[PDB]
Amino acid sequence: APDRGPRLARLAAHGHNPVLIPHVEVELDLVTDSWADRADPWQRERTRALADLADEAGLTGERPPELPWLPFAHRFFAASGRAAEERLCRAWPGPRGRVLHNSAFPTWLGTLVEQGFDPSVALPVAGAGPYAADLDLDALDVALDRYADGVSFVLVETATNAHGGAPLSLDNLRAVARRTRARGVPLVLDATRLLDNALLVTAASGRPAQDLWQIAEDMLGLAQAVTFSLSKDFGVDGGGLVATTDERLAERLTERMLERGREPGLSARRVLSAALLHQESTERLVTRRVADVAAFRQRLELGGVPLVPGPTAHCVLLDVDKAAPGTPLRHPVASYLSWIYAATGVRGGPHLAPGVRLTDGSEPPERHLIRLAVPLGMERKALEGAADRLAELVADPAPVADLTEVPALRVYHPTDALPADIRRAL
Amino acid sequence: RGPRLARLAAHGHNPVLIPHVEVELDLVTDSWADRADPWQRERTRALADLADEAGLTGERPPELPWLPFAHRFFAASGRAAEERLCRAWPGPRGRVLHNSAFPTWLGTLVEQGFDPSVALPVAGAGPYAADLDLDALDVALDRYADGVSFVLVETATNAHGGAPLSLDNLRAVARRTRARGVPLVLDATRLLDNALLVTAASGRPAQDLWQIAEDMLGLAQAVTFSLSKDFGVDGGGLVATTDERLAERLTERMLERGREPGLSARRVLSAALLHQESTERLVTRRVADVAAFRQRLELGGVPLVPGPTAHCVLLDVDKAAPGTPLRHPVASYLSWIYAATGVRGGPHLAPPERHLIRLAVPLGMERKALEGAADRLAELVADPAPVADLTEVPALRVYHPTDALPADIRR
Ligand SMILES: [K+]
Ligand SMILES: [K+]
Ligand SMILES: [K+]
Ligand SMILES: [K+]
Ligand SMILES: [K+]
Ligand SMILES: [K+]
Repeated sequence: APDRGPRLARLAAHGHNPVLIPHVEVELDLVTDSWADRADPWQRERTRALADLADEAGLTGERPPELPWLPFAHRFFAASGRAAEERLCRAWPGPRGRVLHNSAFPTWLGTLVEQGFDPSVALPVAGAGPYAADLDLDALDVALDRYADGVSFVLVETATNAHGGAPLSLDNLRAVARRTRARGVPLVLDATRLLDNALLVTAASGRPAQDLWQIAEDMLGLAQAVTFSLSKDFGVDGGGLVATTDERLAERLTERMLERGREPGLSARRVLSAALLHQESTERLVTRRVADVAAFRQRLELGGVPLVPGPTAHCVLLDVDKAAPGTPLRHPVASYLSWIYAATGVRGGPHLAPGVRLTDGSEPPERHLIRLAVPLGMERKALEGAADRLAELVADPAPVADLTEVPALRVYHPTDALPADIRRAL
Repeated sequence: RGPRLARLAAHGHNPVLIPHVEVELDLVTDSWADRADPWQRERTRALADLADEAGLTGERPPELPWLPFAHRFFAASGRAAEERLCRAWPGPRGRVLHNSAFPTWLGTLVEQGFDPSVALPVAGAGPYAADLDLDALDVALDRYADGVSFVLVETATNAHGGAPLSLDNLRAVARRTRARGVPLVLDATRLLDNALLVTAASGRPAQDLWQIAEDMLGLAQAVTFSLSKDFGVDGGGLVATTDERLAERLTERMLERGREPGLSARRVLSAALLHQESTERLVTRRVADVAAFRQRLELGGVPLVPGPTAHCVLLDVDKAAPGTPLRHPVASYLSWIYAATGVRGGPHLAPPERHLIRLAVPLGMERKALEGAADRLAELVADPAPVADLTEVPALRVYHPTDALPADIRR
């Protein structure tokens, strides 16, 4: 990869943490699939296409359209997924107790605490196999019943990011919903990547990709409320959605919208409306992304890059402990992220622990994992080139530079070239 | 600028930590023992040729017309020479009064049982700003009567920015030490530069520096040199004395522990001390190049401590970066200078607190390199952009740019 020198200067300007480099300066950004954090060239053409569709259908943008695949009478736009989470949590009518979740996205956890809920109980998952994100149904039973009458809702994120985008099966989600329904506990989905999960289920069942909508509607129908970040599956530059069957929750969501107004802006809402309605292009984009994740995975695995096994929706997890086996690094993920970026121009991000305790309250052993995420619209050829460079890097015998942290957005410095007294101090 | 920023970040945002060979223009020191500039190899070859032609043995420093000492000893470095002198000292060990001598002396004196806690003040202004305050010297000699092992004077004193002491002042100092029977020791590492500055101030030709140097050296009972500042050699030191008892102890220790540095180096040192013509040429050029560097910096509006000086200029950070506040002004400005210009200076903290950067010029450097450096420094001073603030990460500190630190990490 050319231009190592400029990348080393970029690392130096950003505390040797490639996550802090501006997206537009990164050669191949795989830190996130969120279009809200990206400005790739294909995003402009997509906005133009959706704005044209909005004009042709006379979409107003006033409120979310009725959608054949979304079985909810009460639908609300938000500025982002995390704003949609805030709207739901603020509007929640019932008493505020625990929220049991399958290691939900970190934006949820702060919002839940701020709004008076207790998200300290994370639900464990299968952790291996074809549906590695399946909830452990016995542990779900234990938590629901431990905390009988003290659980506000169960929150399930499909294609769970904390579990590397592994899918949960429709059978598993129906089993979760039988348990919540039996107890009168609401089920809430974080459906940001539910279409990718629905596609993975169709594919594991030997079914055409176009069946994803049937499975998706089945999954959505199990929930009493859902939230979406729209910028992961729907090819839009930002935006969120809340939907519910619960009349009381809907009343409170509506009254808050009256106090504060609708978000995002009208032109953006017309584009979100077009995206939600135009199933053919959401289907196209999602199917290609999942397929290109699998192609990227295969190119990596056949090049000897060790990965957490799939299948997965939107990303692969590179296992640094296996990729750099004899290299004792003080901060393995941080050092390897900087090393990958310097050598290849590919930017990944750190993958945090799911935060699920063992039987005895202990923490599971530490994992050193890098997430490489694939946005809708990315070219397979770019990913195959990236996999080839990553495989060359893993095959290279040079030692990885051992970064020291200044006591995902931490700052580091190399210790190699400093005096012995200073380096020992640091 | 890109590659320099990467280099700065790999060395704790402290240009003093970068290896000398990786610095574009190194002005951190004039010492050849800390440098490997291209001209050094050719100089060594020329001196080795001279040693061969003259059949020098390297066994002892040669007799020199300007060095009035019968007892002369090589050492591995200036600081080793200081150690040899202090270890051999036969007299009772008490206070050493010094004119803010080089830091290697202070540690060596303490380790050898001497007390260097009393520094002698200097004039600070006037024709010779580094001249010793003679009334203060008298007070100190009377206050510490019978408890002073020696008075230590460093010419062209680095702590005072390389300003010269006059021959008249050194004679007045030595008359006072003689009157009390207290030996005078000189750190003569840059005595030749001091002698040249005195010839200039007296309207005398530069070739008279050897006569002034001999006049100065002849006042002292013992002298030490780091040879790598004035003699165009890659390392080495010299101790000399008139004192028979000190000489016997230096000799005894040399017989127990052996001569230093190695023989080949000692022959090159001997050739350098003997070949006055090239030392005169290099020292005269260096002092003149400092003066030219100074003038060009002045022409560009770069604020400097006034001269004339031997081996360096002191850049005044308080005047060069007036305006918004820096937690570590010298460190931030050193980083700023290096990033923008490729010039590496060093901190000068020698004696309300002054923020000064030392830009030192080794023998052999080209004037065109200095004039280019001054022009780049002039442009940097003319730049209105605020200097990036640095935060220290807990001498020779490591830093991180303050704006890059999250609020948690800062606290
Ligand atoms: K993101
Ligand atoms: K847009
Ligand atoms: K967002
Ligand atoms: K250089
Ligand atoms: K040399
Ligand atoms: K001679």
